[PDB]
Amino acid sequence: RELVFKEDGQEYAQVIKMLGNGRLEAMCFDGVKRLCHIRGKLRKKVWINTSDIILVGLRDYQDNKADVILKYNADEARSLKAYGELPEHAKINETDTFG
RNA sequence: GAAGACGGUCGAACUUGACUAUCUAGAGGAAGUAAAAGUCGUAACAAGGUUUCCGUAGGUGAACCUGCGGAAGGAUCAUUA
Repeated sequence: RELVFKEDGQEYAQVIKMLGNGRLEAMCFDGVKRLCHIRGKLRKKVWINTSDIILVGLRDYQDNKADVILKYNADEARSLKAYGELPEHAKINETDTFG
């Protein structure tokens, strides 16, 4: 509904391996692998898929854990990409809902 | 009557070896437990769709199946001269 951007302690990541036990692996836009955690509103109200644009929170004393906040589906994700936040090597690969 | 010496006894300890109680690393690999969403299939609970279970043996990705002998914790307390 609204375009909210990243802040201090938050960034964007791409889901690489979709696991169980309410956690997943996401590749952050800084160049490090992290074990993210599914938020309490993100278990069943929304469904997180692979290769999607998500909001990932930083951890200030350990640097191998994270947690996920939001999810951008198609148009706000491509509008955020048009603004410029990521290295251009990463590929969207047309992330949206299929038919 | 001192130092010293042979022999005997008690005897700490040393060197060559074995046994030995506990702790700390260890490639390799099989296990158990706690995690809201991974994959395959549906074994069990209603006759769960092949009734379940026990002992033994073989089989197969996985739950699992089959042969032999028992149990009712069975869906039968009973089927007529």
